[PDB]
Amino acid sequence: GDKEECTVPIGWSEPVKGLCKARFTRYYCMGNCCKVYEGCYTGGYSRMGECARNCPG
Repeated sequence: GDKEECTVPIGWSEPVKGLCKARFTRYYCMGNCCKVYEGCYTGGYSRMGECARNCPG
């Protein structure tokens, strides 16, 4: 098979935590791979299948 790498350094553009009393589940893209986030984020894609239709991975 054929795929590409997913370079995600410390200097990448990441989302911010909400520091609230709740823990939702959101999804974001990091260069070429989708990645789940948990902790009052509420931004980004709602599911992995909303991320993966727009990003290449």
